[PDB]
Amino acid sequence: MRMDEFYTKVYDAVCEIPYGKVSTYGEIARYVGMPSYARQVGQAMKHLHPETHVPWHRVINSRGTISKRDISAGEQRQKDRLEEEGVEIYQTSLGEYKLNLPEYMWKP
DNA sequence: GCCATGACTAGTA
DNA sequence: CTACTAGCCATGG
Repeated sequence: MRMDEFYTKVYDAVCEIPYGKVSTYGEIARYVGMPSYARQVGQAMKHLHPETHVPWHRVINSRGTISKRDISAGEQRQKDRLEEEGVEIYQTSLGEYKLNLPEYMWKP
């Protein structure tokens, strides 16, 4: 499986995530038939162009929190987007954006 | 080949 | 709950 195919399938899957719901890097990786490619799913989101209509903001980590980038802008950009879709985000003693996974998890 | 990087994760302490 | 691990694997130099 070429990587250009992987990116396309990941993007396909992410576009399926319904407005107001979220999924997981690991889930999308399993959904497209590549259980060990959680990190690569992360790459796929990163490599996206900013003007994309792919809802990358709907893909969080298995712990139900927003992953931290090298910078801090992307993280913040995801929270704002999610809140704009009605997702209730709450912060942490450690300053981690977190949500109720079972409540917002997209279950195919 | 090497190695460092990095939007990950199930497991363990 | 947090923190740190091994396993993980494409990417770029």
